[PDB]
Amino acid sequence: IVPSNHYGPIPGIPVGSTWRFRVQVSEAGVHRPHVGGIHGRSNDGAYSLVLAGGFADEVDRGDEFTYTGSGSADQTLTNMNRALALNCDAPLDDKIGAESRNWRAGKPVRVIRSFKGRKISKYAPEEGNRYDGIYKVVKYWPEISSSHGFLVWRYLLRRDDVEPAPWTSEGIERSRRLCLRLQYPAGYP
Amino acid sequence: IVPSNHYGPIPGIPVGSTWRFRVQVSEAGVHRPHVGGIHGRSNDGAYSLVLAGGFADEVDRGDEFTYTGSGGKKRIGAPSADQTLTNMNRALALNCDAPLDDKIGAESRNWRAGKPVRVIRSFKGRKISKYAPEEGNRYDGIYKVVKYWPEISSSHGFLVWRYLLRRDDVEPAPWTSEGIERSRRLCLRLQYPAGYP
DNA sequence: CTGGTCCGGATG
DNA sequence: CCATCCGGACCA
Repeated sequence: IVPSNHYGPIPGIPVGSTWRFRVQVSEAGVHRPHVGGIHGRSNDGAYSLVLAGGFADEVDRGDEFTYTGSGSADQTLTNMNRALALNCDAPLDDKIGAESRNWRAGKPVRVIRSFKGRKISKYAPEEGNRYDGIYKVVKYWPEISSSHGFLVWRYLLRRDDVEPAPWTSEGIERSRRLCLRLQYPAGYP
Repeated sequence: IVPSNHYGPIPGIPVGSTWRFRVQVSEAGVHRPHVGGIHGRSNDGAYSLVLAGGFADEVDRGDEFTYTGSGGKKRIGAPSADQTLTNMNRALALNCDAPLDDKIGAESRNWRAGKPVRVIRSFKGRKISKYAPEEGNRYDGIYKVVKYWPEISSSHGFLVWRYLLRRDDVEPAPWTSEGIERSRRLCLRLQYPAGYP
Protein backbone atom coordinates (compact mmCIF):
# COMPACT_ATOMS: atom_id res chain seq x y z
CA ILE A 1 0.00 0.00 0.00
CA VAL A 2 0.85 3.70 -0.10
CA PRO A 3 -0.25 6.34 2.40
CA SER A 4 -3.51 8.18 1.65
CA ASN A 5 -1.51 11.33 0.94
CA HIS A 6 0.61 9.64 -1.75
CA TYR A 7 1.50 11.83 -4.76
CA GLY A 8 1.89 10.21 -8.17
CA PRO A 9 1.04 6.81 -9.71
CA ILE A 10 0.01 3.88 -7.54
CA PRO A 11 2.65 1.11 -7.68
CA GLY A 12 1.43 -1.79 -9.80
CA ILE A 13 -1.45 0.12 -11.40
CA PRO A 14 -0.65 1.07 -15.01
CA VAL A 15 -2.30 3.73 -17.11
CA GLY A 16 -5.27 2.08 -18.80
CA SER A 17 -6.38 0.21 -15.67
CA THR A 18 -10.17 0.15 -15.50
CA TRP A 19 -12.71 -0.57 -12.76
CA ARG A 20 -16.50 -0.74 -12.99
CA PHE A 21 -17.31 1.06 -9.74
CA ARG A 22 -15.90 3.96 -7.75
CA VAL A 23 -15.37 1.82 -4.61
CA GLN A 24 -12.91 -0.35 -6.59
CA VAL A 25 -10.94 2.73 -7.63
CA SER A 26 -10.91 3.63 -3.95
CA GLU A 27 -9.75 0.23 -2.75
CA ALA A 28 -6.96 0.27 -5.34
CA GLY A 29 -5.85 3.55 -3.76
CA VAL A 30 -6.09 5.38 -7.08
CA HIS A 31 -8.91 7.67 -5.98
CA ARG A 32 -9.77 7.28 -2.31
CA PRO A 33 -13.09 9.15 -2.01
CA HIS A 34 -16.10 6.98 -2.97
CA VAL A 35 -18.16 9.97 -4.03
CA GLY A 36 -16.04 13.11 -4.09
CA GLY A 37 -14.38 14.07 -7.36
CA ILE A 38 -11.21 15.48 -5.78
CA HIS A 39 -8.99 13.82 -3.20
CA GLY A 40 -6.80 16.30 -1.38
CA ARG A 41 -5.81 18.21 1.72
CA SER A 42 -6.47 21.95 1.74
CA ASN A 43 -3.03 22.90 3.06
CA ASP A 44 -1.07 20.23 1.17
CA GLY A 45 -2.38 19.59 -2.34
CA ALA A 46 -4.59 17.25 -4.36
CA TYR A 47 -3.58 13.66 -5.09
CA SER A 48 -6.28 12.59 -7.55
CA LEU A 49 -9.46 13.59 -9.36
CA VAL A 50 -12.34 12.06 -11.35
CA LEU A 51 -13.74 13.31 -14.69
CA ALA A 52 -17.38 12.24 -14.72
CA GLY A 53 -19.12 14.93 -16.77
CA GLY A 54 -20.50 16.76 -13.76
CA PHE A 55 -20.18 20.20 -15.36
CA ALA A 56 -21.61 20.74 -18.85
CA ASP A 57 -19.22 23.56 -19.73
CA GLU A 58 -16.00 21.57 -19.15
CA VAL A 59 -13.81 20.60 -22.13
CA ASP A 60 -11.41 17.74 -22.77
CA ARG A 61 -8.70 17.28 -25.41
CA GLY A 62 -7.08 14.27 -23.72
CA ASP A 63 -3.69 15.92 -23.23
CA GLU A 64 -5.43 18.94 -21.66
CA PHE A 65 -8.83 19.43 -20.01
CA THR A 66 -10.64 21.92 -17.83
CA TYR A 67 -12.05 20.91 -14.48
CA THR A 68 -14.43 22.45 -11.99
CA GLY A 69 -14.20 22.86 -8.23
CA SER A 70 -16.96 21.89 -5.81
CA GLY A 71 -19.44 23.75 -3.62
CA SER A 72 -26.14 26.62 -5.70
CA ALA A 73 -24.13 29.55 -4.32
CA ASP A 74 -20.69 30.76 -5.39
CA GLN A 75 -17.70 28.45 -4.98
CA THR A 76 -14.70 29.53 -2.88
CA LEU A 77 -10.98 28.65 -2.97
CA THR A 78 -11.27 26.59 0.21
CA ASN A 79 -11.13 22.90 1.11
CA MET A 80 -10.60 20.69 -1.96
CA ASN A 81 -10.65 23.64 -4.36
CA ARG A 82 -7.81 25.12 -2.35
CA ALA A 83 -6.03 21.76 -2.36
CA LEU A 84 -6.11 21.44 -6.14
CA ALA A 85 -4.87 25.04 -6.56
CA LEU A 86 -1.86 24.39 -4.31
CA ASN A 87 -0.70 21.85 -6.92
CA CYS A 88 -0.14 24.75 -9.33
CA ASP A 89 3.45 26.05 -9.44
CA ALA A 90 2.43 29.56 -8.37
CA PRO A 91 1.41 31.63 -5.34
CA LEU A 92 -2.09 30.87 -4.08
CA ASP A 93 -4.59 33.54 -5.12
CA ASP A 94 -8.22 33.26 -4.00
CA LYS A 95 -9.36 36.37 -5.87
CA ILE A 96 -8.31 35.96 -9.51
CA GLY A 97 -6.50 32.61 -9.43
CA ALA A 98 -3.03 32.10 -10.90
CA GLU A 99 -1.01 30.74 -13.79
CA SER A 100 1.93 28.40 -13.24
CA ARG A 101 5.44 29.71 -13.84
CA ASN A 102 6.91 26.34 -14.75
CA TRP A 103 3.83 24.15 -15.19
CA ARG A 104 5.73 20.85 -14.94
CA ALA A 105 7.09 21.89 -11.54
CA GLY A 106 3.57 21.57 -10.15
CA LYS A 107 2.52 18.63 -8.01
CA PRO A 108 1.22 15.55 -9.87
CA VAL A 109 -2.48 14.65 -9.94
CA ARG A 110 -3.75 11.16 -10.79
CA VAL A 111 -6.58 11.52 -13.31
CA ILE A 112 -9.45 9.08 -13.61
CA ARG A 113 -11.95 9.35 -16.48
CA SER A 114 -15.44 8.00 -15.83
CA PHE A 115 -17.77 6.65 -18.53
CA LYS A 116 -20.24 9.24 -17.23
CA GLY A 117 -18.02 11.91 -18.78
CA ARG A 118 -18.88 10.67 -22.27
CA LYS A 119 -21.58 13.32 -22.50
CA ILE A 120 -19.00 16.11 -22.55
CA SER A 121 -15.81 14.20 -23.50
CA LYS A 122 -14.71 12.08 -26.45
CA TYR A 123 -11.89 10.68 -24.29
CA ALA A 124 -14.02 9.10 -21.56
CA PRO A 125 -14.03 5.28 -21.51
CA GLU A 126 -17.14 3.45 -22.74
CA GLU A 127 -17.46 1.67 -19.38
CA GLY A 128 -16.33 2.08 -15.78
CA ASN A 129 -13.50 4.28 -14.52
CA ARG A 130 -10.11 4.41 -16.26
CA TYR A 131 -6.78 5.57 -14.82
CA ASP A 132 -5.30 7.89 -17.43
CA GLY A 133 -2.13 8.96 -15.64
CA ILE A 134 -0.47 12.05 -14.25
CA TYR A 135 -1.59 15.63 -14.95
CA LYS A 136 -0.50 19.02 -13.66
CA VAL A 137 -2.42 22.20 -12.91
CA VAL A 138 -1.37 24.78 -15.47
CA LYS A 139 -3.61 27.49 -14.05
CA TYR A 140 -6.86 28.08 -12.18
CA TRP A 141 -9.33 30.94 -12.06
CA PRO A 142 -12.86 31.88 -11.01
CA GLU A 143 -15.66 32.39 -13.54
CA ILE A 144 -19.44 32.35 -13.87
CA SER A 145 -20.35 28.85 -15.06
CA SER A 146 -21.85 29.09 -18.57
CA SER A 147 -24.26 26.25 -17.90
CA HIS A 148 -25.00 26.59 -14.19
CA GLY A 149 -25.04 30.36 -13.63
CA PHE A 150 -23.06 30.71 -10.38
CA LEU A 151 -19.36 31.33 -9.72
CA VAL A 152 -17.10 28.30 -9.93
CA TRP A 153 -13.37 27.70 -9.63
CA ARG A 154 -11.97 26.31 -12.85
CA TYR A 155 -8.71 24.52 -13.54
CA LEU A 156 -6.59 23.70 -16.57
CA LEU A 157 -4.87 20.30 -16.33
CA ARG A 158 -2.07 19.14 -18.65
CA ARG A 159 -0.74 15.61 -18.91
CA ASP A 160 2.86 14.93 -17.86
CA ASP A 161 3.39 11.18 -17.82
CA VAL A 162 5.99 8.76 -19.21
CA GLU A 163 3.17 6.20 -19.53
CA PRO A 164 1.46 6.69 -22.90
CA ALA A 165 -2.18 7.85 -22.81
CA PRO A 166 -4.80 5.11 -23.25
CA TRP A 167 -6.31 6.62 -26.46
CA THR A 168 -2.99 6.83 -28.33
CA SER A 169 -1.91 4.01 -30.66
CA GLU A 170 0.90 3.32 -28.25
CA GLY A 171 -1.42 3.32 -25.24
CA ILE A 172 -3.85 1.01 -27.00
CA GLU A 173 -1.03 -1.42 -27.84
CA ARG A 174 0.14 -1.33 -24.21
CA SER A 175 -3.33 -2.02 -22.78
CA ARG A 176 -3.56 -5.01 -25.11
CA ARG A 177 -0.04 -6.23 -24.28
CA LEU A 178 -0.81 -6.03 -20.55
CA CYS A 179 -4.30 -7.53 -21.04
CA LEU A 180 -5.95 -4.62 -19.24
CA ARG A 181 -9.69 -5.29 -18.94
CA LEU A 182 -12.70 -3.76 -17.22
CA GLN A 183 -12.48 -5.12 -13.68
CA TYR A 184 -15.68 -5.98 -11.79
CA PRO A 185 -15.75 -6.51 -8.00
CA ALA A 186 -14.72 -9.94 -6.69
CA GLY A 187 -17.75 -12.19 -7.08
CA TYR A 188 -19.90 -10.08 -9.40
CA PRO A 189 -22.88 -11.49 -11.41
CA ILE B 1 -45.58 21.88 5.07
CA VAL B 2 -44.38 18.55 6.51
CA PRO B 3 -41.09 16.63 6.26
CA SER B 4 -40.73 13.81 3.74
CA ASN B 5 -40.80 11.22 6.54
CA HIS B 6 -44.13 12.47 7.92
CA TYR B 7 -46.58 9.78 9.14
CA GLY B 8 -50.32 10.30 8.78
CA PRO B 9 -52.58 12.66 6.79
CA ILE B 10 -51.14 15.71 5.07
CA PRO B 11 -52.52 18.92 6.65
CA GLY B 12 -55.14 20.57 4.44
CA ILE B 13 -55.64 17.51 2.24
CA PRO B 14 -58.93 15.73 3.01
CA VAL B 15 -59.90 12.18 2.12
CA GLY B 16 -61.45 12.30 -1.35
CA SER B 17 -58.84 14.68 -2.76
CA THR B 18 -58.06 13.69 -6.34
CA TRP B 19 -55.24 14.57 -8.77
CA ARG B 20 -54.83 13.54 -12.41
CA PHE B 21 -51.12 12.67 -12.32
CA ARG B 22 -48.74 11.05 -9.85
CA VAL B 23 -46.43 14.11 -9.83
CA GLN B 24 -49.29 16.19 -8.40
CA VAL B 25 -49.73 13.69 -5.58
CA SER B 26 -46.00 14.00 -5.01
CA GLU B 27 -45.98 17.81 -4.94
CA ALA B 28 -48.92 17.76 -2.52
CA GLY B 29 -46.70 15.65 -0.24
CA VAL B 30 -49.28 12.85 -0.21
CA HIS B 31 -47.11 10.34 -2.02
CA ARG B 32 -43.59 11.54 -2.64
CA PRO B 33 -42.27 9.07 -5.22
CA HIS B 34 -43.20 9.93 -8.80
CA VAL B 35 -43.14 6.30 -9.89
CA GLY B 36 -42.71 3.81 -7.05
CA GLY B 37 -45.76 2.32 -5.34
CA ILE B 38 -44.43 2.55 -1.76
CA HIS B 39 -42.82 5.48 0.02
CA GLY B 40 -40.70 4.40 2.96
CA ARG B 41 -37.32 4.06 4.62
CA SER B 42 -36.11 0.52 5.27
CA ASN B 43 -35.17 1.09 8.94
CA ASP B 44 -38.09 3.40 9.85
CA GLY B 45 -41.38 2.52 8.18
CA ALA B 46 -43.64 3.34 5.24
CA TYR B 47 -45.53 6.62 4.94
CA SER B 48 -47.71 5.96 1.90
CA LEU B 49 -48.61 3.68 -0.97
CA VAL B 50 -50.46 3.72 -4.27
CA LEU B 51 -53.00 1.12 -5.46
CA ALA B 52 -52.72 1.05 -9.24
CA GLY B 53 -53.55 -2.53 -10.27
CA GLY B 54 -49.96 -3.60 -10.85
CA PHE B 55 -50.61 -7.06 -9.42
CA ALA B 56 -53.47 -9.14 -10.87
CA ASP B 57 -53.98 -11.24 -7.73
CA GLU B 58 -54.54 -8.39 -5.25
CA VAL B 59 -57.99 -7.91 -3.73
CA ASP B 60 -59.80 -4.88 -2.39
CA ARG B 61 -62.88 -4.59 -0.18
CA GLY B 62 -62.38 -0.88 0.51
CA ASP B 63 -62.04 -1.12 4.30
CA GLU B 64 -59.41 -3.84 3.71
CA PHE B 65 -57.16 -4.76 0.78
CA THR B 66 -54.14 -6.89 0.02
CA TYR B 67 -51.05 -5.23 -1.37
CA THR B 68 -47.80 -6.45 -2.90
CA GLY B 69 -44.19 -5.46 -2.37
CA SER B 70 -42.05 -4.19 -5.24
CA GLY B 71 -39.03 -5.76 -6.89
CA GLY B 72 -38.71 -9.17 -8.46
CA LYS B 73 -38.50 -7.57 -11.91
CA LYS B 74 -36.49 0.69 -17.37
CA ARG B 75 -38.60 2.34 -14.67
CA ILE B 76 -41.04 -0.58 -14.96
CA GLY B 77 -40.42 -4.16 -16.13
CA ALA B 78 -41.68 -7.74 -16.28
CA PRO B 79 -41.46 -9.92 -13.13
CA SER B 80 -38.46 -12.27 -13.24
CA ALA B 81 -37.18 -13.05 -9.72
CA ASP B 82 -38.30 -13.48 -6.10
CA GLN B 83 -39.05 -10.42 -3.98
CA THR B 84 -37.16 -9.85 -0.72
CA LEU B 85 -38.13 -8.13 2.53
CA THR B 86 -35.72 -5.27 1.92
CA ASN B 87 -35.90 -1.57 1.11
CA MET B 88 -39.54 -0.41 0.72
CA ASN B 89 -40.91 -3.89 1.39
CA ARG B 90 -39.07 -3.94 4.70
CA ALA B 91 -40.30 -0.42 5.47
CA LEU B 92 -43.93 -1.42 5.01
CA ALA B 93 -43.49 -4.54 7.19
CA LEU B 94 -42.05 -2.37 9.98
CA ASN B 95 -45.42 -0.56 10.16
CA CYS B 96 -46.97 -3.80 11.40
CA ASP B 97 -47.24 -4.02 15.20
CA ALA B 98 -45.08 -7.15 15.41
CA PRO B 99 -41.44 -8.29 15.31
CA LEU B 100 -39.89 -8.12 11.84
CA ASP B 101 -39.74 -11.56 10.21
CA ASP B 102 -38.25 -11.93 6.72
CA LYS B 103 -38.86 -15.67 6.49
CA ILE B 104 -42.56 -16.23 7.19
CA GLY B 105 -43.82 -12.69 7.83
CA ALA B 106 -45.89 -11.74 10.89
CA GLU B 107 -49.33 -10.87 12.19
CA SER B 108 -49.94 -7.78 14.33
CA ARG B 109 -50.75 -8.14 18.02
CA ASN B 110 -52.74 -4.92 18.14
CA TRP B 111 -53.34 -3.97 14.49
CA ARG B 112 -54.35 -0.39 15.38
CA ALA B 113 -51.03 0.02 17.21
CA GLY B 114 -49.27 -0.13 13.84
CA LYS B 115 -47.84 2.94 12.10
CA PRO B 116 -50.27 4.74 9.76
CA VAL B 117 -50.01 4.51 5.95
CA ARG B 118 -51.56 7.08 3.61
CA VAL B 119 -53.40 5.18 0.86
CA ILE B 120 -53.95 6.46 -2.66
CA ARG B 121 -56.13 4.51 -5.12
CA SER B 122 -55.38 5.04 -8.79
CA PHE B 123 -57.89 4.75 -11.64
CA LYS B 124 -55.49 2.16 -13.05
CA GLY B 125 -56.54 -0.08 -10.17
CA ARG B 126 -59.98 -0.50 -11.74
CA LYS B 127 -58.66 -3.63 -13.43
CA ILE B 128 -58.66 -5.37 -10.04
CA SER B 129 -60.72 -3.12 -7.76
CA LYS B 130 -64.30 -1.86 -7.63
CA TYR B 131 -63.16 0.86 -5.22
CA ALA B 132 -60.62 2.59 -7.49
CA PRO B 133 -61.68 6.04 -8.77
CA GLU B 134 -62.88 6.55 -12.35
CA GLU B 135 -60.08 9.06 -12.95
CA GLY B 136 -56.75 10.11 -11.52
CA ASN B 137 -55.42 9.38 -8.05
CA ARG B 138 -57.61 9.61 -4.97
CA TYR B 139 -56.42 9.96 -1.37
CA ASP B 140 -58.51 7.46 0.57
CA GLY B 141 -57.09 7.99 4.05
CA ILE B 142 -55.18 6.10 6.70
CA TYR B 143 -54.67 2.34 6.78
CA LYS B 144 -52.58 0.02 8.93
CA VAL B 145 -50.71 -3.21 8.23
CA VAL B 146 -52.58 -6.09 9.84
CA LYS B 147 -50.14 -8.76 8.68
CA TYR B 148 -47.71 -9.62 5.90
CA TRP B 149 -46.35 -12.84 4.47
CA PRO B 150 -44.43 -14.28 1.50
CA GLU B 151 -46.26 -16.27 -1.20
CA ILE B 152 -45.92 -17.41 -4.82
CA SER B 153 -47.86 -14.97 -7.01
CA SER B 154 -50.93 -16.57 -8.61
CA SER B 155 -50.40 -14.33 -11.62
CA HIS B 156 -46.68 -14.75 -12.36
CA GLY B 157 -45.19 -17.62 -10.33
CA PHE B 158 -42.45 -15.81 -8.42
CA LEU B 159 -42.38 -15.09 -4.69
CA VAL B 160 -43.90 -11.80 -3.60
CA TRP B 161 -44.27 -10.18 -0.21
CA ARG B 162 -47.96 -9.62 0.51
CA TYR B 163 -49.64 -7.28 2.97
CA LEU B 164 -53.11 -6.98 4.46
CA LEU B 165 -54.11 -3.34 4.96
CA ARG B 166 -57.06 -2.22 7.08
CA ARG B 167 -58.54 1.28 7.29
CA ASP B 168 -58.28 3.26 10.54
CA ASP B 169 -59.41 6.81 9.85
CA VAL B 170 -61.87 9.30 11.41
CA GLU B 171 -62.50 10.77 7.93
CA PRO B 172 -65.19 8.72 6.19
CA ALA B 173 -64.14 6.63 3.17
CA PRO B 174 -64.89 8.20 -0.25
CA TRP B 175 -67.23 5.40 -1.44
CA THR B 176 -69.53 5.56 1.61
CA SER B 177 -72.69 7.69 1.64
CA GLU B 178 -71.06 9.93 4.18
CA GLY B 179 -67.81 10.35 2.25
CA ILE B 180 -69.73 11.08 -0.94
CA GLU B 181 -71.68 13.82 0.84
CA ARG B 182 -68.43 15.20 2.27
CA SER B 183 -66.66 15.30 -1.10
CA ARG B 184 -69.66 17.17 -2.50
CA ARG B 185 -69.79 19.47 0.53
CA LEU B 186 -66.07 20.22 0.16
CA CYS B 187 -66.37 20.57 -3.63
CA LEU B 188 -63.58 18.04 -4.11
CA ARG B 189 -62.91 17.61 -7.82
CA LEU B 190 -60.31 16.04 -10.10
CA GLN B 191 -57.40 18.47 -10.16
CA TYR B 192 -55.32 18.88 -13.31
CA PRO B 193 -51.88 20.50 -13.22
CA ALA B 194 -51.88 24.31 -13.26
CA GLY B 195 -52.08 25.53 -16.85
CA TYR B 196 -53.15 22.17 -18.28
CA PRO B 197 -54.41 22.14 -21.90
C1' DC C 1 -18.45 14.12 -10.41
C1' DT C 2 -22.49 7.03 -6.16
C1' DG C 3 -25.57 3.50 -7.33
C1' DG C 4 -29.91 0.86 -7.19
C1' DT C 5 -34.83 1.30 -7.59
C1' DC C 6 -39.16 2.28 -9.66
C1' DC C 7 -47.89 0.43 -9.21
C1' DG C 8 -45.26 6.86 -15.01
C1' DG C 9 -46.42 9.05 -19.10
C1' DA C 10 -46.02 10.13 -23.91
C1' DT C 11 -45.57 8.35 -28.35
C1' DG C 12 -46.28 6.03 -32.51
C1' DC D 1 -53.24 -4.02 -27.10
C1' DC D 2 -47.43 -3.17 -27.40
C1' DA D 3 -42.21 -1.52 -27.35
C1' DT D 4 -39.45 2.28 -26.53
C1' DC D 5 -38.02 6.62 -24.94
C1' DC D 6 -37.21 9.88 -21.07
C1' DG D 7 -33.86 10.62 -17.45
C1' DG D 8 -36.48 12.54 -12.08
C1' DA D 9 -37.06 11.62 -6.90
C1' DC D 10 -35.67 9.01 -3.31
C1' DC D 11 -32.84 6.31 -0.43
C1' DA D 12 -28.94 3.03 1.13
